[PDB]
Amino acid sequence: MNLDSYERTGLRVSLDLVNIATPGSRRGTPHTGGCVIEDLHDLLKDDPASVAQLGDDHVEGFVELARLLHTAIDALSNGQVATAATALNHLLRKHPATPELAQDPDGTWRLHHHPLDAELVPMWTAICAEGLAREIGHQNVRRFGICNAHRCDRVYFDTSRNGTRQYCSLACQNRVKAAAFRER
Amino acid sequence: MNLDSYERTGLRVSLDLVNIATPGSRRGTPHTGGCVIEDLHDLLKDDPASVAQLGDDHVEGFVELARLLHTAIDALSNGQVATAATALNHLLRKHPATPELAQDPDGTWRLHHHPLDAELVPMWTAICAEGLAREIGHQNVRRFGICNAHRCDRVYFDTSRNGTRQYCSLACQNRVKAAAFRER
Ligand code: NA
Ligand code: NA
Ligand code: NA
Ligand code: NA
Ligand code: NI
Ligand code: NI
Ligand SMILES: [Zn+2]
Ligand SMILES: [Zn+2]
Repeated sequence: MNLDSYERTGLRVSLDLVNIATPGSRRGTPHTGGCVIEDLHDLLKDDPASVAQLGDDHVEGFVELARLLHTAIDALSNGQVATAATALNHLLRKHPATPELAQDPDGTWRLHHHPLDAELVPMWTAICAEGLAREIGHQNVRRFGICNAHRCDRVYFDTSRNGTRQYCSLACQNRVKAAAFRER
Repeated sequence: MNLDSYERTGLRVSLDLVNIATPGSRRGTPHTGGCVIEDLHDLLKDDPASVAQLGDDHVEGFVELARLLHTAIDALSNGQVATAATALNHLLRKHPATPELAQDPDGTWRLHHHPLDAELVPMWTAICAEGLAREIGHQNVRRFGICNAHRCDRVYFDTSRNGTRQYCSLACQNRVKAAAFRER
């Protein structure tokens, strides 16, 4: 899997949005969470149309989306697939999730997991929900993890062949490595 | 790609339905097309719920679906992606295409490309349309082909690594091989 591909947009944005907005800890430090519009510009950068339409009114919607996706991802990390499925199914019903083909300005045809007339927060809700749902269908639930590092509860999706990744980031991987000698 | 997998159901059923119902020629012989309910029982065998609900009233709907999918697949084989996209988008709008997670009786979670309360022909229309649409999004249009054998216009999706398959079936591959010496 290429987590940066168009095809994994919903998965990638879900992880990134939860990791921005969900309070907890990040890379060894308490993390306040929430977000500001600048976080959304960078979150949604792969879609110039979204970025062109973002306003401060979208922040509350993305914070709420983050809360819902965090609950689902945490459920998946615990094997509580039914809990995640119930929530994702409701999002797919509530928001416009009819797929639609369209051609990017460079000519590339894409399958969008929403109609092009969707509103912005409903659109991203559908995209994110389908992306997580798809990974459940693809039997990848065990690849959703919560960072094993001290004072980090950021989420990750393990893209390794072996499926034994423990840490959310190279940052946490490095922090653990750098503590190994002294903690021996 | 595994064309027999759950994940390629829409693609597989689309090809099979077109090849049953579309008049033309098949494996060297004129092909009348149409279908009967027995064709649908075998077409949809991977879904016991569909098979349990099939009736003769569904035959007309599947013949019409076949006509629409044949037009799309023939368009794809010609690189006429916009023509295919317009038709597939309309099917996805017309029919229930909201995805839904559910657990098979064996416990396996699946992403269905329709709500579980869908009617039978609308359901299969959505499944088939999404399956074809997905392959357009995955940049696989050039893998949709029309058999090169004499008096065969059956369709196929090339699953080979090299993407140079010419014939719809081992049957047509063998018929061509068996004619090579005499036609030399
Ligand atoms: Na919906
Ligand atoms: Na941790
Ligand atoms: Na629809
Ligand atoms: Na032919
Ligand atoms: Ni999109
Ligand atoms: Ni289904
Ligand atoms: Zn971490
Ligand atoms: Zn053939």
